[PDB]
Amino acid sequence: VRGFYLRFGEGVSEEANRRALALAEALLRAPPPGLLDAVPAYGVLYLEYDPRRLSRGRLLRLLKGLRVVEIPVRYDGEDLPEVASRLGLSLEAVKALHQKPLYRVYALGFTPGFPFLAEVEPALRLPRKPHPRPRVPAHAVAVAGVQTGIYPLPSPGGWNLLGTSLVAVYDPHRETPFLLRPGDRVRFLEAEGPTPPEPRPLELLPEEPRLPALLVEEPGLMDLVVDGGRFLGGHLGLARSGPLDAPSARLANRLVGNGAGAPLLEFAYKGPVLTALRDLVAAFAGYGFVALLEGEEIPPGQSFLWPRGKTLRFRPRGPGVRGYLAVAGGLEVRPFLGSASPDLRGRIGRPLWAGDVLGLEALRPVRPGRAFPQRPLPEAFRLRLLPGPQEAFRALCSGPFRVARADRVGVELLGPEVPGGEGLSEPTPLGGVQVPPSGRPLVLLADKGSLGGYAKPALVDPRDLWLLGQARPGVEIHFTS
Repeated sequence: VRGFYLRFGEGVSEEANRRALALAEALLRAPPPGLLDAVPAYGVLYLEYDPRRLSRGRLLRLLKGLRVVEIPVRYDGEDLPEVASRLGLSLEAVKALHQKPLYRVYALGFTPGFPFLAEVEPALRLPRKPHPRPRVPAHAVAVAGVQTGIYPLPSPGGWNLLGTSLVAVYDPHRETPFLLRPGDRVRFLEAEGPTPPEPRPLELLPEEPRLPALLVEEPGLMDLVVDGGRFLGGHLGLARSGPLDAPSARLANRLVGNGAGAPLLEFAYKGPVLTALRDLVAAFAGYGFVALLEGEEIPPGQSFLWPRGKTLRFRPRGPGVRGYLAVAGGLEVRPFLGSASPDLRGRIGRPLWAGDVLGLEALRPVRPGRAFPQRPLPEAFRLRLLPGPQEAFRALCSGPFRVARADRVGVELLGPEVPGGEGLSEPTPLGGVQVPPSGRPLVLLADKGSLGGYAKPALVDPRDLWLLGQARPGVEIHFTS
């Protein structure tokens, strides 16, 4: 799975952005099979695709011949006085200036539904903060230089906070989840009223499934049901998601006769405790755990009969941190925008709870006892690097790094100093190695944010991204060309 950019003009340019947005819509309105994402942001359009199904030449030749929204706002931002005095204006002036232009969405989805709007009037243009707040509250309306934005949900931020949107831009429970879409025009107007609530997570599995399969006795650390992933959502800020270690997910399903993206269960560090509500055939793959069905150990990479009333358990036996459980027929799921995978940033899906009842989608007649020798998890990960959209290579390949933090969003590395940078947000590539100006390098994974400001000198080869799905704090990593 390759991915590439088409750039039409540097900086925040209306013409260049119209050009990028135009092509994005042309593809999204009629997506050729093989297109994974088309994400516009200012003068840049990012295209992610499968070369098996869709060639780059095909995709390029397609491109060769390829709404005003009111935002009511209470202007009581914590920075409003500061911004006024810093710019030599009154409160009234900043409020008038901010309401004047008909803005437009140059980029969308720093978090799901988060619009980057421009242009702010010259007199109101003011640089970002030196240090960002770790938590900017939901619905905050802030400005930074030529831009203005709306925080659909809580996140960190150093933009100058001017007020609060009296309408929630993002809400997945709503009939139309995203109030704003790329290219839309926005007018702000001063209003009075309550701050709207944050949406709470949208559940992707039915509470009472039609074919109860297993009861969650005890939950693991974070058990997430996942399918192939969510596609053609990056332009809204929706993550690809899916299994963090795809090869293992596939094996688990493959063994129980399921398709490629049959909803299965991913768990990390601590697995769940599950009791079959009926006779099942399931399979366990992944690393870090050993399965135990009523005492008897079940090694990973083989399917097995799971009788009614018996309890399955997972016991750590490392290294590796992430394991998958697949059941014959797949799990029943209510999909959101085409996928059962979660986006915990966008509050789509949730970790399994105690008392949850998962169900079969279909009654697939399969015989248990299929087995396949899983590729072993190597002691040290020798990850391959590809050229990123941004000298830097040498820094990464020079020596051994060590995994500090590591989750579904990305793997944080500490080791040799690597030169970074920052600019306008652009769509985050597949397996990109993100290097800030001053900060640890961060390899971005399935739950990464759609847009990113920090430089991406390299990409991890997509055939090596599974290793980072089994990354544990302390694991050593070596980069090579």
